[PDB]
Amino acid sequence: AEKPKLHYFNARGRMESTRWLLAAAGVEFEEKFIKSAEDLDKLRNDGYLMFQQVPMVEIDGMKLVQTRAILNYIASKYNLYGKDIKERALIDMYIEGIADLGEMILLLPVCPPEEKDAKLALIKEKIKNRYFPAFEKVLKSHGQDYLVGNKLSRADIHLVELLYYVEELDSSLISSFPLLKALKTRISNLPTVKKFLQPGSPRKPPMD
Amino acid sequence: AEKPKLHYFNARGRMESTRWLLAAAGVEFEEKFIKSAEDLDKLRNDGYLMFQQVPMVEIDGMKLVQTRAILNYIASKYNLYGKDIKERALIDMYIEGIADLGEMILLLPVCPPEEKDAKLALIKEKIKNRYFPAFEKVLKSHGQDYLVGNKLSRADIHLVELLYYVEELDSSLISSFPLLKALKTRISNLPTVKKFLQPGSPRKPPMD
Repeated sequence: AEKPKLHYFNARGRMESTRWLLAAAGVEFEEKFIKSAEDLDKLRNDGYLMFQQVPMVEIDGMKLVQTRAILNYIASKYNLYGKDIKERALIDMYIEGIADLGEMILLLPVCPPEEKDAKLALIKEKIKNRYFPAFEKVLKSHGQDYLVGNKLSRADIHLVELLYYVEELDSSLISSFPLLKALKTRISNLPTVKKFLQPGSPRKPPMD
Repeated sequence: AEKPKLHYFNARGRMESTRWLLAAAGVEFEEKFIKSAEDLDKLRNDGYLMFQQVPMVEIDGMKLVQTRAILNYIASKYNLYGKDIKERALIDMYIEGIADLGEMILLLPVCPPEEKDAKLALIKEKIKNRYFPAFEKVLKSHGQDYLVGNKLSRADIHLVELLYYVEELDSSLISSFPLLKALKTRISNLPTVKKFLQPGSPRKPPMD
C-alpha cells in the first residue's frame, strides 16, 4: 500500500489544507521537502510538475498539481465530499468562500509593509461582516453538528482549519459566533483531528 | 422546466466560463443583468448572495455563488466532468491550470497602467513556456480528440474558451501548438459551441 507523498517546502503555504484533509481522513502521508531551488528544478526536470509548480502530491499512481485538484481527489476518495451533486454544490460554495478568505490570510506575510495594515484591516472586516456571519447562519439554520448533510465533510475540516488561522490573527473575531466556536471544539475533538493538533504532528507552524 | 438564471453585470467577467459551459452543454439560460448598485444591493438584501457577491446562478432550486461551485454543479449535471474520480482528477488539474492563467488575463484590464506592460509580458511568457506546452503535451501523448477520456468534457470547453482570449491577446501565441489549434477548430465546430460562437449568442465581448 502506497502512502501519498507531499512535495512542498517545509511550510504551511499551499500544502497545509491538504495536510489537514489527509490527517482528518486518518491517512498517513510522507512529506518530501524541497530544501533548495535545485530540488524544485529537479522535480521540474523529471517531468513531475505539470505546470512547473508545487504543491505536488503523488497518490494512486498520479502526480497531482493544483491544490484544488489534489483536495478534490482526496475528499472524494475518503468520502468527505458529500453524498450527491446537490451536497457537493453546497460544500463547494462554502469551501470556495473559505478559500477566498484564506487566500488573503495566506498572502498576508508577503504583503507590502505599507499595505500590511489596511490589508489586515480588510481581512478582519470581511471575517466579521461577510464570512463568519455566513457560516454561523448555515449552522444556525439546520442546528446540526456539521455544515453539510449532518455528516462530516471537507467543509467542516476546511472551515475549522481557517478558524485556527483566524484565532492566530485575532482571538476576538470568533467571539460573537458561538456556533462556529462549538464546531471548532467539536471538530478538534475528532480522534483524527486531535491527533493532528497534537505536538509532533505534520501540522506546520505560522510563517515567520 | 426551469431555465437557469445567471445574475451578473452585462459583461464577460467571472460569469463567462459558465456561459460557455451551459451553451456547450446545450442548455438555455436567462440572464438577469445587474445594471446599478441598487440592483446588487437588492440581491444582497433578498438574501440571494451567500457571500454578498455575484456570479449567482439560480438552478435546480439553489442560488449558487462562487464560480467553481456553479461550474462544478453544471459540469456534473450535464456529464461534462469525466467518468470517475481518476478522470475528474485530470480534469480538475487541467482546468485549475487554465483558471490560474485565466485569472491573469481576466484582471489585466484592472491592472495599473505602469504594470500593464510587464503583466502582459508575464502572461505571454507563461502561455508559451508553461501552459500551452503542457496542454499540447497531453494532446500529443494520447493522440485523441479530447483532453480527457476521449470524450468531451469541461476541460476541452474551458481550454477552448481560453484559446479565444489568448487569440484576442496575441494570435501568434498558438502558432507553435498545432494540436491546440486543431482542438480549437474541432470544438468550435461542435453544433452547440458553433451556435454560441455565432453573432447574437449570449457570449460577451472583451471588456473595454
